[PDB]
Amino acid sequence: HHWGYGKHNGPEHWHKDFPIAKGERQSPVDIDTHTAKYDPSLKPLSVSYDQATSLRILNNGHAFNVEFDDSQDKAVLKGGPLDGTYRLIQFHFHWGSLDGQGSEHTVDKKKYAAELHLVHWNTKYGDFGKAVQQPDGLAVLGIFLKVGSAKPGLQKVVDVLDSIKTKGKSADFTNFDPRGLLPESLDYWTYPGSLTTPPLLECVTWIVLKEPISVSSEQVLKFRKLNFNGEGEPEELMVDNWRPAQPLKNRQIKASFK
Ligand SMILES: C[C@H](CNC(=O)c1ccc(S(N)(=O)=O)cc1)Cn1ccc2ccccc21
Ligand SMILES: [Hg+2]
Ligand SMILES: [Zn+2]
Repeated sequence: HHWGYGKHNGPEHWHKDFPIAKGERQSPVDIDTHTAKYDPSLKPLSVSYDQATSLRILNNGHAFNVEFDDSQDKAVLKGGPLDGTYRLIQFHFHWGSLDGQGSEHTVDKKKYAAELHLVHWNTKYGDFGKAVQQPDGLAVLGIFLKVGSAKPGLQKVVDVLDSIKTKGKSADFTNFDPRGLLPESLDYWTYPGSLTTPPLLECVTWIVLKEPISVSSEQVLKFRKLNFNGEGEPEELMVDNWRPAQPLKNRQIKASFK
């Protein structure tokens, strides 16, 4: 009854309602660094988030999303392996119950504490719903989170989590700058894939950053206090909302560095 990350409705059961789960370009995948091909024709990423307008934070039952105003080219991603402009629509995280797990993508089999996904859609398609019907409709920027020192810029997200504890709750979230979540270097790996949660549409160009960001134990602890359940229902902590690495099949992971 509806998908989730539990024993009875987790990733291994998703294929029953979403056949694309066993597709040819499914994500996430394991990044074998010795097998990725350095492609010198890849251009540098162009992240322009100076005019980004955040609006709301919401607990949707499987993660929390910070939504942005995408009615205009306010925050965009260009360059790299991309053709055209992609607008930021929302960002969310995947994390674990323990510090040694939580990321969806892995590097040489290494799992990180969590993973940030900044979701963008190709402006050529007019709206998000149209973009998901195209093989190059989405671009998701993935950033790994390692446990260590606190990340100043993530604290604002951490503070409001108390007001969106259960499924369905949302809170106004204005003036948040997503530039505070970026690592120092923009070196990345790229490959064609899919959304990592149902409907699992194979419409994504994945751009995974080599350099992870550090967050304090206390910061990730707060993510773990959220609920999958709605107000009133029995409590199920929102942890381990990540999908296991999928088969690479006939794809190649290119690297923008050597
Ligand atoms: C998928 C969409 C809501 N889900 C996502 O946007 C989404 C984005 C990124 C990831 S991840 N973790 O890979 O980065 C997972 C889910 C709903 N939706 C489905 C069809 C559809 C059509 C029009 C409007 C909304 C629609
Ligand atoms: Hg698609
Ligand atoms: Zn995600």
